Amino acid sequence: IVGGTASVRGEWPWQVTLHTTSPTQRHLCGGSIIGNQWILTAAHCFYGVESPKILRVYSGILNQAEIAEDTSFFGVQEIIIHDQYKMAESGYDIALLKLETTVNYADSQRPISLPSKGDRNVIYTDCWVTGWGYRKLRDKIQNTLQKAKIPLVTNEECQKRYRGHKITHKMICAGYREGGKDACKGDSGGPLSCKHNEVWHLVGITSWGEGCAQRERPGVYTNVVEYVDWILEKTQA
Ligand SMILES: *[C@](=O)([C]([C][C][C][N]C([N])=[N])[N]C(=O)[C]N1C(=O)C([N][C]C2=[C][C]=[C][C]=[C]2)=[C]N=C1S[C])C1=N[C]=[C]S1
Repeated sequence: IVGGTASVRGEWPWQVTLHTTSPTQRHLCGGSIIGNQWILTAAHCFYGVESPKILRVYSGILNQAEIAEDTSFFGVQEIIIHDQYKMAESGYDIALLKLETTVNYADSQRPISLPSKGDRNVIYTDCWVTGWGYRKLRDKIQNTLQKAKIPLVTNEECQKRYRGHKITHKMICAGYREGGKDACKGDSGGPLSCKHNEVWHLVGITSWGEGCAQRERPGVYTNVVEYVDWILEKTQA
């Protein structure tokens, strides 16, 4: 995350850090707990990933330093990628990770509610993007989970900033006209939480953008509310 600040421990209990053991263990992407056995993340985060066996999900983490060889984690039983996904910039950048075991909720790890179709009209004014991603290009994974408050921008305005792409209604953008605060490499799959009426909603999933925090280049996110039916279908045993 760029132009962000250190998060408070337990402040984003649905935020998880997704790790890969190949070749050696490291943070791969962010993700969000949406069910006792489900993580919602980005699809493009599984490029080159041929087996869920090399994945490790860590919940209730503030600092990457807390993660050691002993540290407990959640295995991944199945990776579910939207069948229409091709690449982040084309949309459908969403995936579900079915965990091998169930998450026991607590103050440090709990699920975030999904947006309601009737909320597609709601005006989110308190939105935050979080992650251990780059604080700048050519940077590196950060130790402490970062947070940044960023305003949502209309799809019309976003389309103007990406004339080379098609910003669909299945995407949602966020950023400052002057740039300065945004998600970056490593934040992918992360949640774009928006508190409405005392309740936090998973409005978006960190997906892509041109560079990071550049002026007139809003971050682009998967518009989660457009996938509630998909999520229900894929999670209902
Ligand atoms: C993800 O953490 C990053 C997050 C990027 C967020 N960017 C913001 N908010 N400024 N996602 C990606 O790397 C996805 N991605 C891209 O963002 C780009 N950008 C180049 C581009 C896009 C549009 C127009 C011009 C240029 C290119 N490819 C990809 S696919 C990986 C990470 N995911 C994996 C590692 S870090």
